[PDB]
Amino acid sequence: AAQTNAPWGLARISSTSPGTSTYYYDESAGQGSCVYVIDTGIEASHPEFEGRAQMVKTYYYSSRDGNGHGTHCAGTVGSRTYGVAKKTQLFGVKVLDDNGSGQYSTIIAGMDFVASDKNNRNCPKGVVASLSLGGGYSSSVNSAAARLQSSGVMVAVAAGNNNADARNYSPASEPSVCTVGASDRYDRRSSFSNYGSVLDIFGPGTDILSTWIGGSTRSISGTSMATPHVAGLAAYLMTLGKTTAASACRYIADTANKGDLSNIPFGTVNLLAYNNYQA
Ligand SMILES: [Ca+2]
Repeated sequence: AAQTNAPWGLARISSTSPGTSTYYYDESAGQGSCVYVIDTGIEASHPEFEGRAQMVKTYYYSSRDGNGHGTHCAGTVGSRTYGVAKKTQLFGVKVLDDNGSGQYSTIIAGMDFVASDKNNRNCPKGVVASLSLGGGYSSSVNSAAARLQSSGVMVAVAAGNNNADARNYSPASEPSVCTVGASDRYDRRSSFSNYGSVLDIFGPGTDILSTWIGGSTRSISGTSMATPHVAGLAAYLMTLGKTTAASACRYIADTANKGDLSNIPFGTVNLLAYNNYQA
C-alpha cells in the first residue's frame, strides 16, 4: 500500500532516503496487534481512530485526555491518516493528568496494569506499549519497565528532551526496553534529543503532524513523537511475522537505516527506524 502526501515521518520510516512524502507499507497494517498508549489519555471519539481505540484505565477522576499529548502520540501509532499501524487496536492508560504531570508511583501502577491487562484483550499478533514520558533516574520506574517488557509487551520509551545523556532519565535508561531519540526531516538528530549509549534507535520527532483533541490535528515536537513511530512499527512487524515482542527492538535495529543522522555524538547509535517494506 501507498499513502501519498503523508506526514514526513511516516514517509521517512519507509524510505532509505529523506525528502520523500509517500508512506509505503504492507496493507495488513498491524491487524491483530495491540498497542497501549500510556499517557494523558486518548480521545477515542476522533473519527481518525475509526472505533479501534478504547480507554481502559485511569488513575485520575475521568479517563478523558483533556491535554492532547496522549491523543497525538496514539494517532502516530494507529490513526487512519497519521498512523504507522493503521489497523492496530489502541488502548489508553491515563497516567498523566491534564497538564502532563504524573507522579512515579502512578506511572508504575500503569505500567504493571498493562502487564496484567493484556490478558483481557485479544492481541494474537503481539502487544506493544508506547511511553512518551519520563522524569529523573529511578530504579523503581526502570524496574516497572523491565517487568512490563519481561511480561512479553514490546516496550518503547522516549529517550528524553534535554539534550542530555539519557542514562540519567527514567524510564529511558532502563536496558532491556527500546529507548527512542528523535530526528528531523533533514536527518538531523532533533536539537532537544537526549543521546547516549542507552538509546537503541532513532525516529521522526521534530514537526510531527498527528491527531489532537476536539477532533482536531497539530504538529508538535519531542522524543515523545518519535516513540510512537517505533511502537507502531513494531506492531506492524509483529503482525507480519517478522519479529516478536521480545525480539522487536533487536530486529528494528538490525533492519534500520545505519549512518545516515547528523548531529549523533560519539558513542550514540546512528540508526534510524525503517520498515524495509520498498527496498
Ligand atoms: Ca533494548
